[PDB]
Amino acid sequence: AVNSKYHHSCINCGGLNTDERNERGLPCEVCLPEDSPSDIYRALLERKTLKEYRFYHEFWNEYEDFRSFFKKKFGKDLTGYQRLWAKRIVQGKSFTMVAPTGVGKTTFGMMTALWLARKGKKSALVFPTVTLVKQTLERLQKLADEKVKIFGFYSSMKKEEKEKFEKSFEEDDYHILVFSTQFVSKNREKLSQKRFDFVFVDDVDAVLKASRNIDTLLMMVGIPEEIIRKAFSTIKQGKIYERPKNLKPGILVVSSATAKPRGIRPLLFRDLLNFTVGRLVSVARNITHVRISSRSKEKLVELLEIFRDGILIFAQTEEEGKELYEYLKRFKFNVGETWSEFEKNFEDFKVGKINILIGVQAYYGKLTRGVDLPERIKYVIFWGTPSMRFSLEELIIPDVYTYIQASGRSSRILNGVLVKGVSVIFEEDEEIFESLKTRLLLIAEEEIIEEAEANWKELVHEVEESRRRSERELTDTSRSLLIIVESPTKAETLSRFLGRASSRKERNIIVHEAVTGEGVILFTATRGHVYDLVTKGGIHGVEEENGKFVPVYNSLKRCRDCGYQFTEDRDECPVCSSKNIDDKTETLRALREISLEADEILVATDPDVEGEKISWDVTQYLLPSTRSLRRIEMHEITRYGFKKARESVRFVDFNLVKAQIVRRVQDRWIGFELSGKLQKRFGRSNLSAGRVQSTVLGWIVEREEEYKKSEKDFTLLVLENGVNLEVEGKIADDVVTVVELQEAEEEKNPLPPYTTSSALSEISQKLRLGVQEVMDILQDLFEKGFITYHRTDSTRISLEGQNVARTYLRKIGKEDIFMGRSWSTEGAHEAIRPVKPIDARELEEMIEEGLIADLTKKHLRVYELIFNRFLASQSAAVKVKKQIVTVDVDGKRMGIEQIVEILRDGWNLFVPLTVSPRFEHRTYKIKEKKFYKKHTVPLFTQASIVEEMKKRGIGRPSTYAKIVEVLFRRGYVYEDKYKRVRPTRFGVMVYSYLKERYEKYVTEETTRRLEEIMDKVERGEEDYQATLRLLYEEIKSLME
Ligand SMILES: [Cl-]
Ligand SMILES: [Zn+2]
Ligand SMILES: [Zn+2]
Ligand SMILES: [Zn+2]
Repeated sequence: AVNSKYHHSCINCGGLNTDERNERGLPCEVCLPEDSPSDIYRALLERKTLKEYRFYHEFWNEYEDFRSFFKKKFGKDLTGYQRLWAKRIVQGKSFTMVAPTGVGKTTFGMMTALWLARKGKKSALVFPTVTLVKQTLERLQKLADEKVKIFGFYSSMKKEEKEKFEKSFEEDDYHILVFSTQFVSKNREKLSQKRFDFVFVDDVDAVLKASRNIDTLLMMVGIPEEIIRKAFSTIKQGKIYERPKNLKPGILVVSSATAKPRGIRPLLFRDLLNFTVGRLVSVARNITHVRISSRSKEKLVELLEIFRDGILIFAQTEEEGKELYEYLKRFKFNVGETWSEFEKNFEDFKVGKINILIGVQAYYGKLTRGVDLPERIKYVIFWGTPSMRFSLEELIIPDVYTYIQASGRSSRILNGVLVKGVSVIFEEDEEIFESLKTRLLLIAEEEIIEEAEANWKELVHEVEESRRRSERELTDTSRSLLIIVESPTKAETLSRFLGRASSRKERNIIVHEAVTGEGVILFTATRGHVYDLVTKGGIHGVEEENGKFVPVYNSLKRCRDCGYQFTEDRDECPVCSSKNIDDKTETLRALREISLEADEILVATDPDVEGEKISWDVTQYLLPSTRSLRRIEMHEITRYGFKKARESVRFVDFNLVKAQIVRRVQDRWIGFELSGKLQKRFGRSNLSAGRVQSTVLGWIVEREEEYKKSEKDFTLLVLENGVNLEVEGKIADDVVTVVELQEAEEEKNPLPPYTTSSALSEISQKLRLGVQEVMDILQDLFEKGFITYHRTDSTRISLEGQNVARTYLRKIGKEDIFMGRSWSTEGAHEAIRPVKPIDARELEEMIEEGLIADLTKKHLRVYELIFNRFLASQSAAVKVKKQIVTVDVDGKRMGIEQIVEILRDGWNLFVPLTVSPRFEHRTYKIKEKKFYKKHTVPLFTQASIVEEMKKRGIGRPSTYAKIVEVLFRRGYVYEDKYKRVRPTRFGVMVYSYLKERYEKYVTEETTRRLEEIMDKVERGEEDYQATLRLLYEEIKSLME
């Protein structure tokens, strides 16, 4: 622990508790002074301080009682899915059962109703078919005790049985009612006035047919009509409804959704019960993609003699399908078609009378999408790449989405085992194949291998082994995993490759649920930081106890209207008085309640110092609720990044946390003290936000004097059939004589890949953009899974990055110029590089075509520079011929070096290498003399300041862009026509006051030394408390 305090972290009183006790899982000193109690609940009870821990105590008791009852009557323990479902039942929550198909769904809801019946609560079970009503009734009465009241309603009942159901209904003398969806459709008003405690529906599509059916269920769980009218008016208006907290609804559970609720009516569940009817887009796929370079039927015949059984063939058009169906019928293949007798032929394929089925590639074709039997469909073959027609031209592009659907029919989660499938493409067109490969890489991150690198025997052995493992009864391994990030955009990228099935609205945040082979995966976004230092108390929010400093933190509040952020516990914004506050206290409370339901929790913030501090704040808060907390750092937001991050799962690195604390303290103490001294002088407030800001302003102010001092003389000479020459001073002669000419060969190496500083400088200069916007574009590209982590100080490139470079060069047929370079061996992160072998031109094509739609042209250009920078670093050295020409101008000898030829290509393909006209050993005439003055020391630009900051050891990748932009926001600097930064009159006299009284606390030497100290703290090489002592004495000198 880092010995800090948080203002709402106590799990029992909701008040202030220290860092250490939360880590140990204990309440604050006020609630329970004992460090090591036998039981926290009993100790709180004895001291008569038991306020909120009673809820968790009853929650675990209720869940354990539920699970105990399940094992007693079912005989088995709760699976991972049913473990999460049970933890929500005892909490009174309503949800959608997000899981693969199986008998575990109906059995759980049947067991849940029995458990509620044992508590005296009444339940209702709805089934699509009257047959399912009878079977579940049979399962109930076999297991239910004789005391339990179970009644049913279907069409073929006894006359006495129908009357005994109704009579038990009107007298309210029942515990479980088991009727079909037809009963709900025909008895809306009869159920509309009764309030049940649990409703289980097996088919959601029977209810989606009528909006009245949705309202009937909401009436059944105890929602007033006055609430429905306001909610329906809000959603039809396009907004989100807020519930009355005093409402006590029932429990609604949905089993499986075919996910076709086009109407707005299902969205009423999201606003009225905080759960989403799931559009189960399952991304759990394991498919090998192989391309065969021709459409030779002989190879197809040979391939089918290997695959033998369970084969689908997709033709582009019906005529091609008819030809293939006839061709394989003349040959002795058991084949069937789908375009005429779809129903009969597919059933023959299911049972085994047909080995091969032929269809047509439609985006939502019945064979392409409307079939689901992976246990039989093992191999999918495409007789041509599926394609679409894009815009009004005849331009033909691959239909990647149709390919993903058709190939996906061979792989899904079946009986808890994710089966393996094979997709084979017969494509003669190389360019169409290349277009599909990158499209599949962007969406599915799945490669396509060539024919010569595929072992058919091993692949089919893998296919049959996986299915034979799925068909036998499996031992459950499912776990419920929680993923916590801080950025909403990162969560959206996660939902694209994990697959958003359902979504829950938990107080201030939204939690999405997805199906994976390991079980259920939950993920949510924090929307920024959770804690920050309090403004008042002690030394500007830092207390002192036992000679050590304790930082005090409180939850962040962000006003949604004006955006002002503050830490004080206030109902309204202190600047604009609005009450539309993004309150992180509710975010923390939501995470604590989620931590109860999940088996495992992983914090996945950014992999830097700022992200690590956020991770510890969340983990220490969530520790009193669950002990299953760990940390993962993702360097790319992709499937590969998530897998690699989980493989390096670890605990919280406290050295990173302490580095953040000392960095924030330095800005707080130095800034507040300088702001106060500047407050009295120049009137305004918050004029200084750290030591680094003052130092950089000093560079800009003093640059004006030395820029003017450095004015030397130059003369522009344009020579006939030659380049322009800049010579010093006034040149009188009109003839330039070449006296020496040497021509040489060299191998020019490329520039290293981008770091945060180098990317900020080069991109800002070339795109005429400020360094703050470039940083934001870098952040978006990383958060959307296009580049590696953008806050980096290293040029290190891993073998995987080199592997990406080789893959692209192999694609473009220029594999020969590949040259793997690891660059630096030092560095926490890699350099800024693309994560997939896609260049900006292909990205722009898929943006113009709409495969992706949230990248602006500024994002494209920034990505283009990064991609070219990285591949230049991975390309072979360029061979060039140059010349060293010595010329005499006015008796002055001047040597010029210029590249004249490019003998061998290399990284010059990605970064252009300028050549110059060849020089001869003769005299040259001057056409024009452009006389002008240029200063030896040029002024500052935004790119140059960042470049100057790193070379001087000032600033960090997390601060470079921030430091520059703060000067503009304070009005200390401006930009002229040529985008040079220039100090304002206010900025000069602000720096003038500091440089004349407080140079010791502002000077560059102090800034660099403190930065190196804090970097040593980050590595754990210097003491955390000692560093704070040094900061205290420095500010205490000027405090008076
Ligand atoms: Cl065969
Ligand atoms: Zn307490
Ligand atoms: Zn053969
Ligand atoms: Zn406000």
